Amino acid sequence: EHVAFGSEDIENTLAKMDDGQLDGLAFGAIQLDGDGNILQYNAAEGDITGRDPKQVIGKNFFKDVAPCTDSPEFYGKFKEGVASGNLNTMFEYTFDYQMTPTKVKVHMKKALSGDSYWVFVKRV
Ligand SMILES: *C(=O)/C=C/c1ccc(O)cc1
Repeated sequence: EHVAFGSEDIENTLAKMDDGQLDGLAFGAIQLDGDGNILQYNAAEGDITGRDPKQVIGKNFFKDVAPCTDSPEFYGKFKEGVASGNLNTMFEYTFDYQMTPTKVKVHMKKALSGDSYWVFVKRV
């Protein structure tokens, strides 16, 4: 898929893309509901983190999968965005739960329709 990390209209491009198409992206992509449950999780993300995508779909990202993100610096930003109904933030972070610590750039953006939220990830 021909989409760049951080693209201004990424929510339109990805809107309603199915799991197979998401697996074509150059960067990790996770779709979360407003509670942080995982709705979609692509192959590039699994390559970065070791998680098996179909296994983490339905789990809570903050509670279960990624406790290192349960902090004001990641989850706090996410929940503020869910509560506001608007989110577009980009920041670096280190992923380190049961994995070699890995520095990444994270872009969280509210999905176009409904109430879903993207978490995009690339190595830095
Ligand atoms: C910290 O616990 C981060 C873990 C993590 C981040 C992103 C993922 O897709 C999976 C686990």
